[PDB]
Amino acid sequence: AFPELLDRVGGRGRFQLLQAVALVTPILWVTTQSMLENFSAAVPHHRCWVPLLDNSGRDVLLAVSIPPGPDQRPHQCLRFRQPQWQLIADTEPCEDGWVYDHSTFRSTIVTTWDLVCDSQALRPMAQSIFLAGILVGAAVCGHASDRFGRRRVLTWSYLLVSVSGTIAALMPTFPLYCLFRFLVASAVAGVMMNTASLLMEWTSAQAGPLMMTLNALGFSFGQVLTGSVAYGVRSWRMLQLAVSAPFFLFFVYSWWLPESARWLITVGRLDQSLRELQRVAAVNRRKAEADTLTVEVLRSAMRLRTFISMLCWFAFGFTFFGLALDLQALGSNIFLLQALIGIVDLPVKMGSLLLLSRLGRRLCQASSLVLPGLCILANILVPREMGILRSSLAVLGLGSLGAAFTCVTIFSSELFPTVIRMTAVGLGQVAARGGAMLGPLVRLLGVYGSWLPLLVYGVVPVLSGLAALLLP
Ligand SMILES: O=c1[nH]c(=O)c2[nH]c(=O)[nH]c2[nH]1
Repeated sequence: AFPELLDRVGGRGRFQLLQAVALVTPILWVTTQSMLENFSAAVPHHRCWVPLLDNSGRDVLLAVSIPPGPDQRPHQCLRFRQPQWQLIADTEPCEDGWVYDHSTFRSTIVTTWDLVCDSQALRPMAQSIFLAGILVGAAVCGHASDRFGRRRVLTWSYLLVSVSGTIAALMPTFPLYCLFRFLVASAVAGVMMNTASLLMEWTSAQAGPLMMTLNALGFSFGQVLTGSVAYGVRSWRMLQLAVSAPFFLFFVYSWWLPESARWLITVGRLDQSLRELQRVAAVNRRKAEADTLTVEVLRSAMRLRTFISMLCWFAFGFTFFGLALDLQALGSNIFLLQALIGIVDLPVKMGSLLLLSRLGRRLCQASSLVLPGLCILANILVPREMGILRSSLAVLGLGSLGAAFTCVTIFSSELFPTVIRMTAVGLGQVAARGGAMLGPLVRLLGVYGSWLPLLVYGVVPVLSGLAALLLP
């Protein structure tokens, strides 16, 4: 009977726009704190420290000091014991530390804590820890919004994000940085889930398309904001502080947003719900039917397809979050990538959905997975002679892959008895945030050929899309 009360008090109107913008704005920085593991932990070119060079023909000393490496570059993990002046066998690893290339990045975490050479596996583990934090935070926060309300949890998660992000930029050792990033990720997941729920509840029966489109648009613009901010600040200690500073002001101004009315009814807090409904009525300027709200009215108010959807969600999350955090090795000009993903995401998603919806829902679902799979797979075949083709295909593939997040949510998830769609979207998202755990760990397979990670990241979505055609 709550929709009757909502229609009595409003619907569309003015408040549902102000609240919408005030909740969409943090999504950009939420995206920023997730893809920030791309300009902070960036690996520049590194070499062994030499006593002859860098104080106690420069090319001649470079040749006589470091043995040549395989990839037409000086070796990054070995050094001559003595200057081999025979050059106009016995090699030994560094102890004096490495020297880095300070031309684009002033200081990275790899620069700070020397996560190179033997200690290489640690870098693709920070993102796995972050995704574990997101998964745990999303799992725990589910049974947290039924006892503590829904508006309070949002404010406390904003404060937690701000405090943990600020503190993490002041740690002197790696494990504490990983722990604070874990906390940041959990709080961010809580923020995202609560924002989605609060957007869903307060609006009318038209909640489906508009708000779920606005959330995706917020993520897409958050990508561009990440790119811009990264272009702005270059140091890594000054990047985390600059990114996490706004969240305190967000916690400050989110202290006045009306709490969800539907939840207050189910718990018996009738007086607060009545006051909240009256204030939204005053804001919406529909102070005509609010008289009928006289408390007594509210007192009286008080298996194949699941497998396929789970597989699609797992493939999307796995490949996307295992391939969207390594744009450094995918091309060049890292600031133009990660800032062209959303610009190639929104138009492609509107156009592809518009052109494909008419042909069929299953056709659109399958076509949104095999196409990016081949798009990614064709990247390894083309040579490095042309870089524009080396970069365009991957960008297009990632943009099309991002369209699956919308295609398998709004047009899909109806593959069920059709009672209500919120019983399956959460279960599908369980895999997504569980599969991205098993993501960047694939990049640990850089040894034993470098084409294997890309081959896997291309094969998995292709197989998922091909199997999606086997619904009957
Ligand atoms: O691969 C993803 N996993 C998620 O858990 C998630 N959440 C979100 O908003 N976008 C995505 N993408």
